[PDB]
This record gives sequence, C-alpha cells and structure tokens, in this order.
Amino acid sequence: VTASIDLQSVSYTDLATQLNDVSDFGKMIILKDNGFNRQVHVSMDKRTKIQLDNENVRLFNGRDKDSTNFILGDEFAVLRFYRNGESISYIAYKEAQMMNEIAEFYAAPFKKTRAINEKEAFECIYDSRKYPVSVKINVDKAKKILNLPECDYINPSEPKTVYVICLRENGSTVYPNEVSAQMQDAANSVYAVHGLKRYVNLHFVLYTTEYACPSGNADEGLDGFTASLKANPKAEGYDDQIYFLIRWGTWDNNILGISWLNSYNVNTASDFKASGMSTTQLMYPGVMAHELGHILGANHADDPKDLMYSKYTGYLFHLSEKNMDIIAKNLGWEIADGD
Amino acid sequence: VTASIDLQSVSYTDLATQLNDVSDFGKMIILKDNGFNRQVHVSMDKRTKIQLDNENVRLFNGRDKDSTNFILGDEFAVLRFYRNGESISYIAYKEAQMMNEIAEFYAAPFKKTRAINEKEAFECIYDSRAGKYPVSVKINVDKAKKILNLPECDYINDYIKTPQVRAVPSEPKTVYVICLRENGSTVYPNEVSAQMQDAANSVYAVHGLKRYVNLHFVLYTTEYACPSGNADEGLDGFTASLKANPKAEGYDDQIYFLIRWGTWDNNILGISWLNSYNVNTASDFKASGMSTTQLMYPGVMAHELGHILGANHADDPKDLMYSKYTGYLFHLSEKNMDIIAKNLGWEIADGD
Ligand SMILES: COc1cc(=O)n(C)c2c(OC[C@@H](O)C(C)(C)O)cccc12
Ligand SMILES: COc1cc(=O)n(C)c2c(OC[C@@H](O)C(C)(C)O)cccc12
Ligand code: PRO
Ligand code: PRO
Ligand SMILES: [Zn+2]
Ligand SMILES: [Zn+2]
Ligand SMILES: [Zn+2]
Ligand SMILES: [Zn+2]
Repeated sequence: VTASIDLQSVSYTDLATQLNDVSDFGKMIILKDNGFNRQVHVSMDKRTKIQLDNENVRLFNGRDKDSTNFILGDEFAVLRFYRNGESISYIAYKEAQMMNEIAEFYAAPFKKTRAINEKEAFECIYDSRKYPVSVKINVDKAKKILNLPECDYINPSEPKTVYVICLRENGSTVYPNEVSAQMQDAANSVYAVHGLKRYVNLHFVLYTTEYACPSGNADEGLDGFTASLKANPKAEGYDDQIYFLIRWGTWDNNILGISWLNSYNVNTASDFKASGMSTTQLMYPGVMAHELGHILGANHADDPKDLMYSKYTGYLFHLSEKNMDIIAKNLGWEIADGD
Repeated sequence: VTASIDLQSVSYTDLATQLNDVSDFGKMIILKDNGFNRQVHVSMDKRTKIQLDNENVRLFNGRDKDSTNFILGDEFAVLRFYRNGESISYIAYKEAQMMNEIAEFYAAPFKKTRAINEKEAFECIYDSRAGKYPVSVKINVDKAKKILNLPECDYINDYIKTPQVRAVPSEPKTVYVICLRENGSTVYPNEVSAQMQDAANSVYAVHGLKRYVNLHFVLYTTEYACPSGNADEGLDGFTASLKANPKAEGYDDQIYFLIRWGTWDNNILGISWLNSYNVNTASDFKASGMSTTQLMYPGVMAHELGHILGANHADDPKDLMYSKYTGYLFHLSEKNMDIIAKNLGWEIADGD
C-alpha cells in the first residue's frame, strides 16, 4: 500500500512521479534494492530555491535519521542516501540521448581499469524489459577503485533572501546533477547550524560568464573572478550577494576550490567580497559547502569528521561550535534566539 | 524601488526571474504598459500541482482585487489579467525557435482577416532593450474573438448520465485530474495549463474547498482517438479505453479528461458524465470527460470539471455553468456550489 522506488530499474519518470506526489505534509516512500530496503519520510525543501540557467530545480529531504536527499529538475532527477557510511547516488536524466551521454561519461574512467567490484561502485541501471534509465555511483567505492589522486585545500519577520550566484567558467562544461548536488550540500550545511532557516533562504542561480581563469593558479583565478564581477554590468547592484565561479575540474596542485575568508555578513556585504570558486565533480561532494563556510566566516577545523577540516574529508556538516557561532552571527543570529 | 514588468518588451526571462523570486510571503510587482499601471501582490498557488508530460508547471495568483494570474513552466510563462472586463494574456516561450512558432501560430488567423485595430486584440511583443524576433505575444481574447468572427460554440448537450449514480480533513485530499492528449492531437503547453488553472480556481472559489481537496493535474499521451466527430460516442469510447488500459489500473477513482485543441460536431467545446465524482464513491473511471484547450475558449475544462462534480446548467449568463459559452470562470449558483462542495466532503456546518 506504501509507495516505493525500485533501485534495480529506477528511471527519471519513477523519481519524478514519486517526488511530484510529495505534499506539504510529506510522503512515505520505501527505497528497494536487492538485499536492501529503507522507509523514508520525504518532504519538499521549501528553504532553498534553485535555477540552473533559468531551469527550476527542486530539493527534497528525508528525516535526519534517513540520510536521504533528492534533487528534481525537468531534465534530471537524483537520489542520494548513505549506506554503511558510503554515499550512493542514483542519477536519472529524462532524455534518452542525454542519459546515454551521462552514462558514458560516468562509465568512462572504469573502462580503463576493470574493477574487482565495479558493479558496487558504478552500475548502469536498465529498464525492466537497451538504453540505461539511470546510473548508480557509490562515491566512496568509486574513489577507491579509480585510485584518484588526492585533491585538497591549503592556507527577522521573514528570512532574508540571499542569492548564491554561480557562474559557469568560460570553456567549462558542468553537469546539472553535479552542480545542484554541490548547491544542496551547501544550503543544508547552513540550515543545519543554529536554526539558520529562520534568518536566511538561499536562492542559487547559474549563468555562463565570459571570464575564465588566466592560469591553473587558484589565487590568481579568484583575484581575476572578483575583478571581473566589479567590471560586469549584469552584476551592477548585486555586489551584496554571494558568488561562485564553477567548473568541473580542479586548479593547480589539485585544489578543489577557494574563497575569501569571512567575506559575508547580512548587514555589511558589499564590493563582491563574498566570492569564491568551486569544482562540481561528483567524486568530491561538499566543496561548494566548504567554500560557502569559509565565505560565512568558518575557519579550518580540528575534527577530521568536520566539513571545515583543513583537508578534504567527504563530510558535509559543521561540527565545530566556534564555526557555527561565527556563521550564524554573520547571518543575523544571536545566542538569545536559540535554535 | 518596487519590482516591475514592462509589458512593452516582456520576455520569458522577465517573467521567470520575477515569479522565481516570489517568496512564501508574496511579492509586489508593478505591471507597466504605455501609461497603464497595476500594482499586484503575487503569491505562489500552493493548492494546485501541475505536470505536463512530467514537466513541472507552477501557478501564481495575485490578490482577488488584482484579477491577475500567472503560469510558470521551464519552457513558457503566462500573465493573464483583466482590463475593462476583457481577458488579456501575455504568452512567452523560453526557446527562440519555439517563441517564433508560437507567435506565427497565434498571428496566422489575423493575417487571413486583416483588422484596423489588430494591435488591440493581438500583438507581437519585441525586445526593446535591441531585438529582431518576438519575446512574447499579447492576446486580448475578447477582442480577438470579435475580430476573427469565430463561429460560436455552446455547451447545449455537453453531459451524459448513467442509471446507477464525517469532518473537515486534517490534510485536504489529493485528487488527480489526469489529462490525456488525444491521439493525433497537438496541444500547446500555455493553453493546456490555462484550462487547468481556471478549473482548479473555479473549485477553490466554492465554499472554501481548498481545505477538502488539492488538485494535481498530469498530462500524458493516450493511444485513444475519438472514432467520429460525435462527442457522446467519443466520451463513451474514452471511458471504455480507460477501463481496458493497464497503465490506469488502480487509478479508477481519479478524474480524467481527453484533451484536444479543436472541438466536436455541432461545435461542442467539451463533454463529461454529470455528477460522476464523489470523494467517497468515485470508481470505474466514471468521473471522466473531454475538453478543448484552445486559448479563445477559457473555462471549458472548468465547466466540464463542474459537470463532473455534479454542477447542472445555470440560468445566470454570468455563471460558469451557463449553457452558452460566455467566458466567465466562476460558479455563481448557490445550488451548484452546494452540490459540488458536498461531493468533495464539505457540509454547511463547516462554513467557508
Ligand atoms: C554574468 O553574470 C550574470 C548573468 C545574468 O544573466 N544575470 C542576470 C546576472 C545577475 O542577475 C541578477 C539575478 O541574480 C536576479 C537577482 C535578478 O535574480 C546577477 C549577477 C550576475 C549575472
Ligand atoms: C493513458 O493512461 C495513462 C498513461 C500514463 O502514462 N500513465 C502513467 C497513467 C497514469 O499514471 C499514474 C499517475 O496518475 C500518477 C499517480 C503516478 O501521477 C494514470 C492513469 C492513466 C495513465
Ligand atoms: O528515464 C526516463 O524516464 C526515460 C526512459 C529512459 C531515458 N529517459
Ligand atoms: O542551458 C544549458 O544548460 C546550456 C549549456 C551551456 C550553457 N547553456
Ligand atoms: Zn579550505
Ligand atoms: Zn565519509
Ligand atoms: Zn555525510
Ligand atoms: Zn455544460
């Protein structure tokens, strides 16, 4: 009698019908696979707004104990949950030609070195009687199979609408599911701290820019990105918003992203100071969240399970009490307000 | 500095960026033209859900005194307001090739019969900030039907019958209005979602029915096509097709519609089984009908949804359920409102 999603044949239509059924009161959906089940209570994420090149993308969350998240756009749908501490994404594109391009893209690195457990890290999901309907990627198993070299860092009455204006770097190709996952992880990292949804509602937008980094250097790239915003007339009057140059790859010495530390404050934001750069590749979730953290004043953390750890860890939440205080204050929150 | 929309150059991006910024608290937008101004307070319609072939379409309403409505999908955006009693729509498609096809489609009948004040009934809006292709089209439906001299259609015998025919819920019931594009038919997204928006709003306007139901419209293609121009024979086959369709098994308790762009024999705008829905007795795909989706006849799907919910032909020419096509979109008949609200689980004790 309960609704369910079969991960052995999950398509865009499967996720789209289920997620489009979720009312304001939430919906119970059972995630089904071979040797797997999970009843989740899905609800619409009504805090975050997303447009990718003017295309509305919706977010859905399960309960805290479900570790499940969803992304639903008109052309793609994503299911991301945690199973034995590993992140598993099911990415389904609506158009047959696009799903094949996406499946080819995600399958290519494994085609070089055949894996002992390829099906556990990456698998093409097929229709129940050929073209794939979705792809399954266990990020944690994939990074172990691919032997990927290390990428890292160095060094109110109504909530306020803050725009996170993402700009696809000139010459870059970013993938919709990949970009909106970095965005979903960024907003959720923020709303998890001190009940910040009462203070801010993040609106992510994505456009293309004529600006491209003049070299592989990330410091020179961000300096140039900030300077390009100040000279861009399409950004005149938006100097008080958050900005990100997004690309698929990384910068020199495998830098995942960069940003100006403590560059945003709901009352002092100006001169496009609150800007950064980020990769959007699926194998490194939480990079945009980590940079959005630095932009909101968060410092490098001592806990290896913290999002703001000095090194890249795959964790997506702020665990540091000092960082949570700094971030929430920058968004207008005070200790007297509570959580 | 309030936000505003210039109707002298309104594009998809213009409507999309404005409607996409509307928060849960609503937004004040000024509609600007050559001297005309209207401040409207837009808010998202959170009662109705719409997917057209799995593409999400959102609705926005102004205040009651604004007479303004919006439709926002990924590929098109619509603004529909009233000015001096006439219904004006601004239809903007996102893709250049699609906007040009749409502009050509809407302009074509006006080239056959060239009017002096064509600009009043129909106009291609161009990029003033400059441009070469249209960014949207303006259609004053009431002036267009007068210019085109469209042969009138009426709901004369638009219903058939069958010889068989508690408390306010914690959450209103989700009722799906499953629309199926007839085989061989081409329906236009803006046109279809306008018939749907007018159908849901006709329902929520009666006895505070949003507390009892939340309508969810979906659109798919069906292999069924009417075997003749007859509407009674068409609806009989449509209902039968549903019973023999396995993709509809377990959904016999929902509302159904065969949709097309044109009309049936003797210019019938649509048809449906009278008093075919009830939140507690709905079954066997009884609550089904057929409807045109052409822009020049707004309210046909609402009129048929009315018939499905038990509404009879009204006597007031300003009523939605009047037997002749009038262009009004609301039930004014006290008896029809009682019949419709009762079928959706409402009682006099509950109030409005
Ligand atoms: C090249 O960059 C941009 C490209 C582009 O198309 N636009 C419009 C930009 C932009 O618009 C304001 C936008 O966020 C609002 C608040 C209206 O929703 C802001 C910042 C940059 C751009
Ligand atoms: C031609 O008939 C149909 C064609 C078609 O593609 N489908 C899937 C239909 C259908 O889907 C269930 C739908 O309402 C839910 C509840 C999932 O949103 C229901 C009824 C009919 C169809
Ligand atoms: O996922 C879907 O809905 C369809 C079928 C396979 C490719 N596109
Ligand atoms: O809408 C899009 O996704 C295309 C791809 C590059 C930028 N514009
Ligand atoms: Zn860092
Ligand atoms: Zn981990
Ligand atoms: Zn995690
Ligand atoms: Zn009638």
